[PDB]
Amino acid sequence: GLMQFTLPVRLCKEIELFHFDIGPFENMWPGIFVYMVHRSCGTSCFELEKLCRFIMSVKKNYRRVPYHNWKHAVTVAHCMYAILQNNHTLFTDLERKGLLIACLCHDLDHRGFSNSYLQKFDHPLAALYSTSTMEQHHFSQTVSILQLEGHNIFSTLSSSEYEQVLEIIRKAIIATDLALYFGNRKQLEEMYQTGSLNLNNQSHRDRVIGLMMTACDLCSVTKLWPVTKLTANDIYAEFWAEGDEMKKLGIQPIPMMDRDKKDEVPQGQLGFYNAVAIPCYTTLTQILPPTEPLLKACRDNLSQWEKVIRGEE
Ligand SMILES: Cc1nc2c(N3CCCC3)cc(Cl)nn2c1C
Ligand SMILES: [Mg+2]
Ligand SMILES: [Zn+2]
Repeated sequence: GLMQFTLPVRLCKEIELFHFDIGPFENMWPGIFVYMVHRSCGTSCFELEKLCRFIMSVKKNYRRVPYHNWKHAVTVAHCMYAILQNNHTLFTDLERKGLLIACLCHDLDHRGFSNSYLQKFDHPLAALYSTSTMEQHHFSQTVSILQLEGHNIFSTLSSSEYEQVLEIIRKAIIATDLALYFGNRKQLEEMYQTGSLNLNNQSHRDRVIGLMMTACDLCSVTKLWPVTKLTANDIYAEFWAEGDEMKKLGIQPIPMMDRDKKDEVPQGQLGFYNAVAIPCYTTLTQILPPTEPLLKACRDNLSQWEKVIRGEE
């Protein structure tokens, strides 16, 4: 009951910042996450014994893939923590509870392949879920782990609070399907620019939580350049594997996923920052002003990719 998780001084300080890297010590990530829940939500949102057993089951159900791994899960959860801490009063007791869990769980049991690859390979998951294939599977894995004995961290909620939190987590996880991001952001642009945007409108909150999830999910583009650059390796290692598997199915993969076209990476980062990242953190900063650091870091790293092309690194 009186057991405050504390971190070494540098982490204690650095963790509050958007650009925090959680480090190479796997065995500290669970304590980083519990620390984040306690400061975000309260020391009493969750029975500690249930929380810990949930975290270790979630961890076990992430695979040893180069990017879509347990490190990713905790990285996206920490970005959500930074957003929630710099916007204290805008979110309910339940949204704070559900969104960190949503982020930790958001890529559960990912195999390192796009929804696109499942559809062309004709994976059973693509017959069970026609759109947002992996994302419906991720949510489905969350519920499975929540129903393991001694793993219901939401046990103390009412019947209707429990249903509310599982619906926050479902929409939060579906929103990480980047196919849905584009429309979601355009609608948020329009609504904020005409003044229609209203945070008491539940369907408007949903869109804003949706955009936060894209932002946290893409947060590797908002790090110090050496972190961004080294994560890009892990990211491309999956794409090139998936490209290999597309070729095995007798299909030329998009150049992004083609490991013969490594030369084109810097320009592909350009495309991505201009088409996806900058628009994402631009619209997010308009809706949620204290998140500007994400936009500024994203801009700084775009500038760093421009420099790679110009042969200045
Ligand atoms: C975080 C991040 N995500 C991507 C990404 N995708 C998002 C998921 C599907 C495509 C594409 C590219 Cl080219 N870079 N990139 C980065 C840096
Ligand atoms: Mg995903
Ligand atoms: Zn993700």
